[PDB]
Amino acid sequence: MTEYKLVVVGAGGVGKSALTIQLIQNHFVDEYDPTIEDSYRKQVVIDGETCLLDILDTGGQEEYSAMRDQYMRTGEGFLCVFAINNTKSFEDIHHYREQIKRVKDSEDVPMVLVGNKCDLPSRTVDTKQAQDLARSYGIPFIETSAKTRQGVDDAFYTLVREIRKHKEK
Ligand SMILES: Nc1nc2c(ncn2[C@@H]2O[C@H](COP(=O)(O)OP(=O)(O)O)[C@@H](O)[C@H]2O)c(=O)[nH]1
Ligand SMILES: [Mg+2]
Repeated sequence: MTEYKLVVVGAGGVGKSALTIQLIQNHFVDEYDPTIEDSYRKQVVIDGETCLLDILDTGGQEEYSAMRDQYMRTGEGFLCVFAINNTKSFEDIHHYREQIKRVKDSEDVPMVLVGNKCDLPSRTVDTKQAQDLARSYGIPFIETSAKTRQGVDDAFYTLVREIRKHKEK
């Protein structure tokens, strides 16, 4: 039915692949830890409507990607992931948002700010820090753990709903 093109961006090590694999796993394969960018597919019903999600798991700003610009052109919505115990990854979110704005020539791009690894007791980026950053961008903030699966489905579903809302403006 309705297809959505989703792109996961963020610094290396924050859990982009772990979040994506947790979403798309059919668990035929026990463990899967990709190291190269790839695209994954998931069919899911969101608010009664069957959605086909294509999810691009990008690499950090350091791993070269020839098709990076084209991925951002094709992408309809972006998960901007940082880790709640890595302040640099949180500061890097500005860089990733600027790249997307540079390619798409818009400040009005569907995005969700994702604070991953919320299963950890120790944390260096506070909830209000991230909620304030999300406010400054006009985008939702969601805390996730690819370990406990907390918030993982909701992060992606929230992004789909952001894309729908944008398409109806
Ligand atoms: N505690 C915790 N560790 C995580 C979580 N998500 C990912 N990791 C770990 O962080 C490391 C990097 O994860 P990875 O998925 O490769 O991150 P990527 O580079 O952003 O794709 C791996 O060792 C994972 O085990 C999480 O939600 N909680
Ligand atoms: Mg990865």
